[PDB]
Amino acid sequence: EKLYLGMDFGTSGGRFTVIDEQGEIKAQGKREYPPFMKEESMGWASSWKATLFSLLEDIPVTVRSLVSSISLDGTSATTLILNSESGEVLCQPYLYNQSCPDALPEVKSIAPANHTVCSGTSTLCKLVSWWNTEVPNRESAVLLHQADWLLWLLHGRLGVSDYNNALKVGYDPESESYPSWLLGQPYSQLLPKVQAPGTSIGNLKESFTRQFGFPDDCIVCTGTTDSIAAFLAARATEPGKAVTSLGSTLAIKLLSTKRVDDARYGVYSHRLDDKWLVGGASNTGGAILRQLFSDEQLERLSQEINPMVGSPLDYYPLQSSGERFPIADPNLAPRLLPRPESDVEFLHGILESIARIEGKGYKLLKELGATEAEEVLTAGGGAKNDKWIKIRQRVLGLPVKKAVHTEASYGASLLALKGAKQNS
Ligand SMILES: Nc1ncnc2c1ncn2[C@@H]1O[C@H](COP(=O)(O)OP(=O)(O)O)[C@@H](O)[C@H]1O
Repeated sequence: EKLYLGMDFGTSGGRFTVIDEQGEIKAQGKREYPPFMKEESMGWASSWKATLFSLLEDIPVTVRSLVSSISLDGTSATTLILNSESGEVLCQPYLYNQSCPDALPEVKSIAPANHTVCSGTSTLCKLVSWWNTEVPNRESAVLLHQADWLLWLLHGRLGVSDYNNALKVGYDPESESYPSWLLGQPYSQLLPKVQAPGTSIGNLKESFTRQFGFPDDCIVCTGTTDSIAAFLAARATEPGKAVTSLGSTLAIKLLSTKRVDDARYGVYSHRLDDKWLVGGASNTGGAILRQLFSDEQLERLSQEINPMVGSPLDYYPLQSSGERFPIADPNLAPRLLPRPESDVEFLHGILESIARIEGKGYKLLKELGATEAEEVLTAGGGAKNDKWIKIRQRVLGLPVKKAVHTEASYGASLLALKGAKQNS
């Protein structure tokens, strides 16, 4: 009977998924963000709010009437500043990939060496940059991440975030606190309270129950970031489970009982339930595949590969030099020689070599302290290549399969379900 709504506010549009408690999808949809008015000080946020209302309307009314819990994900370090009394968004949002290099020396002066906040795109750099513009009445402002802000439109209790969204402002999910080096600064007064992802905040506002026909007891739960929501969609929750994304770049995520952070390799941990999600990403993968072969060619050529035979070719497939993970070398050369005359042999070498890099990545995470990988689920454009699944199973020496779901909005709907179950 009861259903669970997840939404995903990504880089270009919004998506939703509604599930039952067994994870069966009852409704799903997508919308591109609409334009915003040039003069609108909310900027993109006005578009995001429009998309929230459009997505809600797109849910069939019979489905809305059963939705018991709502959660949503947004993009990492997309930062809004609001007045606490009026709710007015005080400036155009600082987007996930926007940088505030002006603030970075100040952040490096207060934060531990190589802390994740010490990057110009971090939420903290954005906060410090905004603070230092000396807006009148800045002491009455509050910071919200994109997901927090969209959820606050639904529940009307200002100022709450989650362990994942808050990592890039300096929140420590291991101690479940903001550290003293951050609390010692006056802009810390803008920081939101922080709860676990997928926990209840409060009931859905009456305006939404009245307008859209949600039940009066529908709750709204904290969310997460889009990258983590997409991982959650794989429904893997035990230490040693991993997801490889075979996308334009090769990104791996490993669930661990042990926290792992290493700036040499750009390795970072997020908290998930009572465990740690450990991630790293390589510049190999789909972008170099696409430079060499169309999608149609990859499918056709892969048909000719015998995935149980190893390629003798040692490649490091890259479009240009440089790697951070699993090799920390900004000058690391692409290696695609020798190139055999057979495109099938060439492709086999590339796919096998990317599997070696994937394996090397999981080995590194383990040597840095993570729970050793036991099973690898696969997402991204490369997941549909069953020959490559088999190549990877052989090279990794671990069971490999397709993740059953990979949409962030599906992962957000699992957080809605988590929060409902905890709330009952
Ligand atoms: N059969 C295939 N085998 C391996 N890779 C593939 C295959 N088909 C498409 N791709 C690769 O998938 C990449 C796109 O992956 P995707 O996860 O959809 O993209 P993005 O990272 O941009 O979100 C492309 O670079 C493409 O080369």
